[PDB]
Amino acid sequence: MKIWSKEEVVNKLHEIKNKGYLSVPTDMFRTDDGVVGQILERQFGVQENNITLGDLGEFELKGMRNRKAKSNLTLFHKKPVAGQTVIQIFNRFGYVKPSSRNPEVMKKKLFTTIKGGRLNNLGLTLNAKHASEINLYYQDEYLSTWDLNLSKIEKLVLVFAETIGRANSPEEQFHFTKAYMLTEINDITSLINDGVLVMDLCIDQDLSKSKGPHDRGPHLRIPISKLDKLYRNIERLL
DNA sequence: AACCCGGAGAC
DNA sequence: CTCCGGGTTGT
Ligand SMILES: [Ca+2]
Ligand SMILES: [Ca+2]
Ligand SMILES: [Cl-]
Repeated sequence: MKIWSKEEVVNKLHEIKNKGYLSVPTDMFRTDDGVVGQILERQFGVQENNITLGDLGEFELKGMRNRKAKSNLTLFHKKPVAGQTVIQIFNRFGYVKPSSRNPEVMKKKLFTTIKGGRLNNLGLTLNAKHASEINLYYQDEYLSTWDLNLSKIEKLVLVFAETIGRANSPEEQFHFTKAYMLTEINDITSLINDGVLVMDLCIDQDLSKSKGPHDRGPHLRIPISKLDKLYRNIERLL
């Protein structure tokens, strides 16, 4: 694994911007929201996930399309350590509905954003006692507990891309034009409790093709507009 | 299995 | 806010 110096990241970010719009290789294309991230990784020579460390060594690398209305940033994924499993939560709270991409395919889905301070429409909420005890409740009923390790996101390099071409098409292209270094991470108990940090469940199942469920892992996420509540220091790199 | 890479529109 | 995907890695 290469450990990128801060200066090497800055230099590389300028080189990347200077390349203009980058294309999706034919063999990479898979009708995939995440392709912006795959393209950005390739530019940093990131060849596989590393279990211990952020992608760049000291920093975790994240790419995002610069949408006017911007989806949350996914920080990382983690299964609950105790209580109900994600498949058990899916069994109970999932709902049957056509695929949003392909209306002719019937799915069972649980795509839900769960947060502290409020019950969502499915009755789900979070509370945290410590960072290693984040609990999922359905109403006043305890379900599960997460023990989250924040180590990999202590420092981020977040890079925004402009796009041309249809979203998730083979012709989609990406110009990385802005980037930020985020550091001095805050304790997350209050951020969970106050609904700044959220947890998305992203499980579905292709019933039409008689397939098993696909649990994409509980996603810890945060709106881009609230990054200043998670990190005390945000520095423009590009 | 349990992580990885990320999205949309309504009001 | 409700609601939404594509993968590989580890057993
Ligand atoms: Ca990674
Ligand atoms: Ca990354
Ligand atoms: Cl689980």
